[PDB]
Amino acid sequence: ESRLDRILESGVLRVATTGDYKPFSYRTEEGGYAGFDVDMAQRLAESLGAKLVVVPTSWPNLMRDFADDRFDIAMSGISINLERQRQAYFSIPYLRDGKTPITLCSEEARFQTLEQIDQPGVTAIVNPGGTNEKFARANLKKARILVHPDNVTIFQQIVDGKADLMMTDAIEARLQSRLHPELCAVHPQQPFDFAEKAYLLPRDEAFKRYVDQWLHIAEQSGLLRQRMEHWLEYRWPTAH
Amino acid sequence: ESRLDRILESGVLRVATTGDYKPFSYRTEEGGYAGFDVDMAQRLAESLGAKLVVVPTSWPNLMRDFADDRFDIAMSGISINLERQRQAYFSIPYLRDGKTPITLCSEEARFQTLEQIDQPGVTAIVNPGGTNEKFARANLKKARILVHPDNVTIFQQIVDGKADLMMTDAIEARLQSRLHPELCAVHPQQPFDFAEKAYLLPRDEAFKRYVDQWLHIAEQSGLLRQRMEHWLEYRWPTAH
Amino acid sequence: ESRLDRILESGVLRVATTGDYKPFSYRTEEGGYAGFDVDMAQRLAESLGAKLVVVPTSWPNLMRDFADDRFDIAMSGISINLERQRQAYFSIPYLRDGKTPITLCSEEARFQTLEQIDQPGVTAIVNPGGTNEKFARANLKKARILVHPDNVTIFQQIVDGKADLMMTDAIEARLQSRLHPELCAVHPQQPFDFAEKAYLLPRDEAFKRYVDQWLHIAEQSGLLRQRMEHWLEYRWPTAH
Repeated sequence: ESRLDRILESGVLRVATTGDYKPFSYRTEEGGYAGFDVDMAQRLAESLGAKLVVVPTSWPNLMRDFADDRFDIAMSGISINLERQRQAYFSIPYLRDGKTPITLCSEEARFQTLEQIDQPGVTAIVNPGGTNEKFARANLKKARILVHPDNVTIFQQIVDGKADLMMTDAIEARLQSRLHPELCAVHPQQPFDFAEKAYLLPRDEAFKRYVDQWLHIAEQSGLLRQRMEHWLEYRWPTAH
Repeated sequence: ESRLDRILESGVLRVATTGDYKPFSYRTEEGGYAGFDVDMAQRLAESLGAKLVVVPTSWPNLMRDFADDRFDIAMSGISINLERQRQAYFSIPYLRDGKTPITLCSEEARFQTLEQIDQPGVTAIVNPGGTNEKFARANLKKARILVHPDNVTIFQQIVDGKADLMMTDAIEARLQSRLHPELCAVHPQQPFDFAEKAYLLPRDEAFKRYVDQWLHIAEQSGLLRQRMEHWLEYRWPTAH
Repeated sequence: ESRLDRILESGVLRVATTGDYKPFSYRTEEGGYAGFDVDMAQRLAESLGAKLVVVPTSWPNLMRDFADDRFDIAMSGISINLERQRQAYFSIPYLRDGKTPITLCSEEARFQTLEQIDQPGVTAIVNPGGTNEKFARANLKKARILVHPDNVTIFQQIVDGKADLMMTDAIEARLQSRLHPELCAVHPQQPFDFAEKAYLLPRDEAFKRYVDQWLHIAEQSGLLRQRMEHWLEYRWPTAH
């Protein structure tokens, strides 16, 4: 009894995703999904002769959903952290990263360091329930933290000037600044902290070992990096 | 109950090997075995105060044998793949590689790309039941695929002109072209895909963890890369 | 029941340490413990909202203590080896190293190789029950091996001239020669063999997987390498 076997038998892979996080997972205005981790999710399902079932979830509900067993694996640009390690397993990482700022191109110079950023006159905007929030709350003792529930729309807020910056994964900062010409990803090559992206798993060795092997291959074949770039340069809508 | 404990108690390590794959495993005309993975198998058995029992197997029978529990571990130049990951575990890899062609030196230019190779007038020869076959069947929609049961002899077939080329592990192509002066390993530095060599294991965490530790040391001590070379430059017979 | 869950519930982490091994673990004359692995042990306990309980142990008693389940993890400059792998698990390593000699500066030239060192007129001193002893017994067929129970005081013995040299971890040789001006760490850059430092764990996947994640982060954040140095340059007493 590994759910690897459950799945193989089933011919069905329940994959949890949020659909608010380009380029990993966006819910099209059709109602279907699209993104890197979705792409990758398909490939995984293919490799097990499983049909891809996509289960919607949200950062706030991720771990309730996990504990309720509402899915087999979570693929949605999920940052590895220990708070999560407490209940769930994690694949090997597929992306090294860390939090870095995105801001108005013009204003760039003013938001290079936490030091600058943690000032009373400053507003950081973040989406709720994930490492973005957790990281802001943990680090901003002086500035204001604005919580914007819809992550898709969140970056327009900066364009619109409703906030000064967001500190998110350097990859997302890279992407949004493509989609919002106004915005500028702040030293993404050199993020403020270190964290990884990996897929959230149940505590199931045999399954982890598989997912790892699968992912490890993809990585080393260059397929990972390849599809990664694809989805970055992909012609997304700007919000919805 | 890990078979680590079974083995330690026993003082006996059943190692499955094919004996058709120089330089990892060849069965001498004596009936004894020789090769890298054999060498390495001994070392493993030594490390557990176990006696080395060598179990013969064949690519076609590998996973039947595995499921029948006809052995403790398989050491035989075994390519990590997911089809296998479905039932069995794998050690950490001990070699990177990928499939590349071997052909008559003279004919080299004609077989540089899959593109060239997948032509109706072409015969690829492969040994049955393994990644070589699986890869050919997967990639040759136009050419003829000849299945030659004995992998030791298989390369003479090309020398003899019973086939145009074989696509195998770049390391084997490298070796055979040493042993069959006529044959020529095609851009081994740049193989058509990526795959690793590792040892096939049962789903036993404690045992994997041990094997890994062992192998990880060997690797990092330089013993791995050392013995590896040894067996490559070793003076093999040509077929039997 | 992973003891990860036992611990989280408990709010208590039993960490085994010897307190005889600067810079990883020394028992102060103030009574407390201090060292890198202690530091790191705290951090681990913090990360699980656990209180740090330190369990004393000794190399001779380490694996007895382990099998008796007298602790949750062992953090004490513990060399990964297979003899141990037989019963216990190990975290990912946090340090590469290998055995090298420490001796009177004056006498250095005489103890460069095992070759020199395994002479009938020579006395090697080692602390009992660990890789230092195991390595000496394994390698010194000709010389005399003196077993000194207290590892803190052991290096004075050489200063005092009760032995010619000790062969220990190049990091410890590096440290003692700072603390005993008389002594000199012999080509620490090039140790006689290879081994890693890691934390000894029970056979508990979920817990290993956590510890690893924790340690992996610490490593990659630079916190590992940072605190490491701290404790090396730290102003230790000389014995007690």
